[PDB]
Amino acid sequence: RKSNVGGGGTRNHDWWPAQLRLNILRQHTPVSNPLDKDFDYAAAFKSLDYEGLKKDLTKLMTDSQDWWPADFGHYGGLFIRMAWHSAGTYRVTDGRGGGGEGQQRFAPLNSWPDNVSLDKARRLLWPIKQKYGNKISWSDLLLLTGNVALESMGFKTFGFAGGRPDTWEADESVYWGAETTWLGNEDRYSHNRDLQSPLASSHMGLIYVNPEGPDGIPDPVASAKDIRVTFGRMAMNDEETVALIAGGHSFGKTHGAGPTHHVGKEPEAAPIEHQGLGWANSFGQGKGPDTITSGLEVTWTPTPTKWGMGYLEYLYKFDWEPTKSPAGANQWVAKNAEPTIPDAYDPNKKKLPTMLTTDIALRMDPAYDKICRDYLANPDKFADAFARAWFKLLHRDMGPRTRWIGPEVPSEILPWEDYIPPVDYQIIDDNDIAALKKEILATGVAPKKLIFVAWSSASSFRGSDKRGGANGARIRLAPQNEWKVNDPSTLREVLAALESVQQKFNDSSSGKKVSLADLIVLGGVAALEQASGLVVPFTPGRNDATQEHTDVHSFTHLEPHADGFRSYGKGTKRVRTEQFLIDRASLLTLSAPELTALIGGLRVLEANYDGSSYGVLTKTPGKLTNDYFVNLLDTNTAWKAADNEGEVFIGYDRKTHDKKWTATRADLIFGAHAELRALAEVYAAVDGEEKFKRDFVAAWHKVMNLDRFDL
Amino acid sequence: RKSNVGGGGTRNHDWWPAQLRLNILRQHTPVSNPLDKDFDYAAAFKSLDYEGLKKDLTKLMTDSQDWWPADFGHYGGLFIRMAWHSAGTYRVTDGRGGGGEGQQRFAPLNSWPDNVSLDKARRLLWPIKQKYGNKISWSDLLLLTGNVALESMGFKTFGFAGGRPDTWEADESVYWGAETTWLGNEDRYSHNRDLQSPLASSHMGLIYVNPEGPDGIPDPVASAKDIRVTFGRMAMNDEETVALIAGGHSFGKTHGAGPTHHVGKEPEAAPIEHQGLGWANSFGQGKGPDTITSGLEVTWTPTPTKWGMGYLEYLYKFDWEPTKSPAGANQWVAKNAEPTIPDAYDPNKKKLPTMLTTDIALRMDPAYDKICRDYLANPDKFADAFARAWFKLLHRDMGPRTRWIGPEVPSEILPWEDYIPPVDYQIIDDNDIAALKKEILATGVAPKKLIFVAWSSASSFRGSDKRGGANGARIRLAPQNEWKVNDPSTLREVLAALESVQQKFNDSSSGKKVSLADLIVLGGVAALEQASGLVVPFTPGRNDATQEHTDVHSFTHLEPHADGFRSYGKGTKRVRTEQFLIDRASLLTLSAPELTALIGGLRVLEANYDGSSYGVLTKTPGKLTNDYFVNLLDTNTAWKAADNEGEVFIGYDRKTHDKKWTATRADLIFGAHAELRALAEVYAAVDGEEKFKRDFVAAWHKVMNLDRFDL
Ligand code: HEM
Ligand code: HEM
Ligand SMILES: [K+]
Ligand SMILES: [K+]
Repeated sequence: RKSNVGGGGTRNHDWWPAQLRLNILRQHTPVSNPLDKDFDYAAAFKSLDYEGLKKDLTKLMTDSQDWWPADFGHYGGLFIRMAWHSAGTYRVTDGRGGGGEGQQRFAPLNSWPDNVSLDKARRLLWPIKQKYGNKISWSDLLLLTGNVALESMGFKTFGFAGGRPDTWEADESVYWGAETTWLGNEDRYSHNRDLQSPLASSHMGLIYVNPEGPDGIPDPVASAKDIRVTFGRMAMNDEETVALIAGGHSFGKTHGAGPTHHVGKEPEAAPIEHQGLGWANSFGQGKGPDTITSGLEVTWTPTPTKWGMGYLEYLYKFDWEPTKSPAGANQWVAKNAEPTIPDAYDPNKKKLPTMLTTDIALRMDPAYDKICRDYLANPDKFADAFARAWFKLLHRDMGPRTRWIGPEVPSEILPWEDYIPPVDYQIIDDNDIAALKKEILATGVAPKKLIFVAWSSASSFRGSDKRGGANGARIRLAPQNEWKVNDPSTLREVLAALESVQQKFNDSSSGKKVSLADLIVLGGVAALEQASGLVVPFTPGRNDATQEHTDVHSFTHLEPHADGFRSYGKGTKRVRTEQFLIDRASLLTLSAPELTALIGGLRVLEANYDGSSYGVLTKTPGKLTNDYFVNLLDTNTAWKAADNEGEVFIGYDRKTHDKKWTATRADLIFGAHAELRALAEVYAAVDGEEKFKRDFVAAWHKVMNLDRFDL
Repeated sequence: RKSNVGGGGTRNHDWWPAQLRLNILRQHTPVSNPLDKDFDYAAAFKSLDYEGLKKDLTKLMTDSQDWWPADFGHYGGLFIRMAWHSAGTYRVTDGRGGGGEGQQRFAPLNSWPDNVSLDKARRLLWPIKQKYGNKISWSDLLLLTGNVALESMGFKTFGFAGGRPDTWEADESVYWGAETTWLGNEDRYSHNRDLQSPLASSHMGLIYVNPEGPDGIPDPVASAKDIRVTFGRMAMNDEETVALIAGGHSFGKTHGAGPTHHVGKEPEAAPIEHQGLGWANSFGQGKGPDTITSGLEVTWTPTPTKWGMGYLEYLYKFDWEPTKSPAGANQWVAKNAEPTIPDAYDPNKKKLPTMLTTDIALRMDPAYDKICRDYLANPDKFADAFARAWFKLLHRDMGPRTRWIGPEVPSEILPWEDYIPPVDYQIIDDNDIAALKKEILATGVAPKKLIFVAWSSASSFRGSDKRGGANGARIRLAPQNEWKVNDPSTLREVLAALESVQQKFNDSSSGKKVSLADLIVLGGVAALEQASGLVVPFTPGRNDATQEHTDVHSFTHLEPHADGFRSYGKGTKRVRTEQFLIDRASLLTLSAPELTALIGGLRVLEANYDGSSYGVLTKTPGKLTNDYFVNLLDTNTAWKAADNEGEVFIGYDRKTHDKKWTATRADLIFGAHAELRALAEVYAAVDGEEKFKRDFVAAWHKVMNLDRFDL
């Protein structure tokens, strides 16, 4: 804070709100990481006493600690929430969020309004995290603990893959909304509403929807529409939405034993003496039977520490009546019923059953209604589907099966995976590679295309959920075959040339074969050698995918609205074209220097979709040089907008005024922004030529392999 | 800006203004840097065509560019102003700011109200920067252009020294005040006020002082107070101060041909088309004879492009009257004077002698007054005074000679460089080291003392300007011997033991000799093994300093307010205790993992001044274990404050409730902060025992070698 010390004062974000920042290209550096330089987590995890650990959590499940006591002597209810919440922030839209980086430890997710009391949950595990050392990450353990909680209450699980490495910095690249007030929502919206992309929540500080109902209004069919969209954003359908909410609230209790005004400050504003614990409660004890968490006082089942079919049965057993909690919140009561649900602390005492508007949405919603009914008709199809949705939930952002590790990895290939079969033939060596480059260039396809269709294939990767890339060559499959930015016409010509080159090399020839995936990328490397005069690295082993394993609705999210690398699209009201470009480079895990080299080169090589003259700042296109940067930074050139929208520009001579260049904001920001201009200059110098060229080939080859977890 | 995408939305600094951030320990990493991993700038600068570059810069002086024309056919004064403004941010208070990391080209120094048109001056140097590749960096290129400018105009410089590497990110560890409005000053201050440490300027966005006068009030003796303190904070005394103002303002002019409403938006909020050129001016031609920078229309001497005495002669030839510039700013005109100075563009027009309020402050002040006369009565002294104080200005934030590269490095030693004479003797070999480690422990000085003192030597470093550290053993010289944080009673006992040991060895030996500085650092390593059972590295070659070469006045600024490492001091109203610890950590160039490992180890070895047991969380102290972390993260403990101010705390048995430990905010931040808690956890695992020890020994040596530029 503006404290007269290092770290204090007004900063650039204060003076220049609108200005572009390259922060997100500087995250998760080794400098912030404690572990040994050569430490590898996957190798460490594989050596974990995994069984030993599972037994210790089940021991913990009943090991009620006195500073945060166990409702019904069981922490399972507490630990299924923690993990629902770890994973439940994932959103398909941009693929950010999820449990995969253990960010719940950190702000803001540690101090969210929906994350009350999970700091204590998280703390109850420290004695185990301390026992198992580096072989278990917080990322993993927080989800595994959720799985052990179910198993220990008589619910069978579908499986569990580990291998999520821990992070050490709060992840600054996630857009949670612009509100600036918790629980707020007056912007993420503009019934009949449209939650803006990429958001998958109705309020700031909340996981999916509101339990009290929209804006806190107990209208369950209005709350149903919230749940269909938000869970839709998180990749979930209606069947899976019903299995999750039922199976979830089949265990547990809520904590609103009092007026919330009695709760204190969240972990990040809490006093230092509380050691990462916030929400200090003054209502009576503050913990145990007096706990105050969300303000609603509900318990859904007769057996909160044991699996059964209580939640659905009870929902279709009474008529429900809206009431209010002991803290003043919109909840539902049962029009009639001897206390069947038991108290958390009095064994003797029992109470009438009750519910949550959201839960009540499942009955009042036309569709859910039914699903809710097929599950009662089949208390099995529902045991299965919950485990299946539960595994999907926790591993939706991990990526390809290649990244999954552990004794309990499942063998059933699931539909949402984007599965690629592992190569079951002999891979191409050096002589076959050399022989294929020649054959690809010999077809007579213009090198510019090969290069364009190489990048389009590779550029799909978004390293956040790890989906997309050259592997599997889905570029030939829907929806990518008809994406406007892929140039379907040229996409198909190149692909047709590669199809023949393949049948030629696989045909009757014995032993080895080559995927269209390896050829698509190798065509690029073939073309790029010819154009750079340098050796370009190439790793084979990609395989081809089938449409079956290509969820056309899943992949439609990856299509970009704007793409600076390919000179596609324009900005919006709230986002400038340069803002997308960094958002894309962050997604491709590219550094700022990496980004700079890539644009300078892709341009000179004309990788512009449709094929326009934008930023092709060379008089010898198709030949890799640093002409782009020399020309960009030229002080004898000037730039005028050629459109009032301010998306296209025109470079002209300052003295003679003759026109020279067209360009897009994707091009001029490298002159305009100070820090990016500092990288342009290195490549634009007279010594910069050959260095840029190597860097381009490094950065090119990096992009080409982003999805190679099989290595 | 909070726009629906990666990069946007509300952040943790919005939700929690007061919350501690560790950004300043994740800076200047190598992921942001475009140069090869094997590039060494000092090596590249050594091979630069330095003379050839110099010729090209003289050629640049009189090579007017029609898009930003040269006043009087010479860009010299513009360039001097450039160089004075880059260097001009430096403050002794902490060492931050200055020319040393080329930080003018980045926000916010690039968009400061005091740096208008320095974007054009910078930009004018890009063809040259482009021609010398990376062999000449920006940091150095800006400063060297100042020297050549002077040399081109008949002035003999003292010397020049390169070796400054370039930065690639905006430096965010600098506090330039708390104001949120450009030129604001209400906060800094709180005719007889006090400018808060560590600022060295009167207004936010200005280099030192207001040219118009204190709050735009043309009051010469009030302006002189402002100048004294601001230049004293930037290390210059009155004799130097007067030489700098009188040297600079002996060349060129100022610019304010029209009202300042005619200038548009600074670069970081300028339009993209302008390409990081800001301050677009609608007045007339908007450049050349219609230039507007400050808004003052003054031209100091009759020869703006040739060194000579004009500045002081004219100041002392006429008597002055206040008037206003075409922009409406307070300047001064002479009474009864004939048009002597010349116009920058018309060679047949002349105007009246003009001056500035700050410049009038030099004749009015009775201290500055005399010095000006002294310089008027002695012209070759004034030259001397200026070339020295000019050299000082450009090389104050650079460090010790060892750092200073190039053909124009002076052979004469200056009174403020903090010179340590080179080692002219044979350094100790491993046999001597072993032998000497034994003779140090044989004195019977407690290891605690050897570890306290050894660290107190190293701890004094600062990367801001690279001053302090264990070389020279200035912990024995004033002021560091009388520093309360250094516990002077024990510092004496240690130093007396090492002096007799040094004597011994010393003379006893033949050909070889050992320095007191090395025996201090070597005391700690010999003590740290005994405590750890490991090998602690040691790099000899340090030498000792004499009081002569220790600038005490400058050294006072290095005394801490709070030392989190040694358990000293309390916060401030504006600054918490931990915030100092992070400021000091950054200044020591430590990563957050290095920081965490260092507290743990220092506490357990009882390295607390005076000897307080605050944070010594071990039942077996003097021994290196990870007991600090195990006992700080233990879930069965809780803390409460036990001081009249909440600095100290008491750890107690959450169950039995009896007292265990005493602690301080320096220690309780590793349990409070989410990010720092994550690092302490690594070292608190059962398999982090021997890992911690290593990392402590790696980082303890890292800190003991921060100032060893002789490598
Ligand atoms: C829109 C959907 C949902 C909403 C709005 C929601 C909201 C809530 C709220 C407010 C609580 C009370 C927790 C407290 O304050 O102490 C609760 C409890 C719980 N929810 Fe959900 N929930 C949803 C779906 C689910 C799902 C899908 C699962 C699991 C897959 C789940 C698992 C739990 C568990 C285990 C508890 C018990 C908390 C405890 O005992 O500490 N919920 N839920
Ligand atoms: C309190 C101290 C000083 C203040 C407040 C100050 C302020 C100013 C101002 C307002 C201008 C006019 C710039 C414009 O409007 O374009 C100016 C010009 C100039 N100052 Fe200073 N100055 C100070 C000291 C110095 C020093 C120490 C140097 C060099 C050692 C220097 C070098 C220059 C030069 C070269 C120019 C002319 C720039 C040109 O011709 O374009 N000044 N100064
Ligand atoms: K992720
Ligand atoms: K510096």
